[PDB]
Amino acid sequence: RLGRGIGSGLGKTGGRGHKGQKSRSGGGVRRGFEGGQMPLYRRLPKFGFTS
RNA sequence: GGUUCUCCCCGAAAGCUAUUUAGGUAGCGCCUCGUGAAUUCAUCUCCGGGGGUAGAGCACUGUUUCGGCAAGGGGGUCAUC
Ligand SMILES: [Mg+2]
Ligand SMILES: [Mg+2]
Ligand SMILES: [Mg+2]
Ligand SMILES: [Mg+2]
Ligand SMILES: [Mg+2]
Ligand SMILES: [Mg+2]
Ligand SMILES: [Mg+2]
Ligand SMILES: [Mg+2]
Ligand SMILES: [Mg+2]
Ligand SMILES: [Mg+2]
Repeated sequence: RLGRGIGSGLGKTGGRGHKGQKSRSGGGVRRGFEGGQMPLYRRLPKFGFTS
């Protein structure tokens, strides 16, 4: 139970750190986001087919 | 901007790389928890290594002063077939 006082050890920030995307309500990047670069599953080429 | 009860144990970072990136983020570095593993790791002594820094030096690359020797160059006087 985060954000329930100093003694709990998870108060006033809820374990989210300080003013990042993870600290915003509904914040955070999608799966595979690499900071702006095209992710590895897009740097690498497709191969093969499904039989 | 704010995030509400208590105690105990451990305990950071403000670095690297990349980004329409530079008050964001991802991986790594650093933290915690769990599970494994070796006289694994750290320190010292001794031994075996590659350095080319500090310093020094002026053979080399350059730079710099004085003296000696001295072509050569410039100026003047004659001659300038
Ligand atoms: Mg805490
Ligand atoms: Mg944060
Ligand atoms: Mg805040
Ligand atoms: Mg402590
Ligand atoms: Mg780009
Ligand atoms: Mg930044
Ligand atoms: Mg900040
Ligand atoms: Mg920003
Ligand atoms: Mg040197
Ligand atoms: Mg030196």
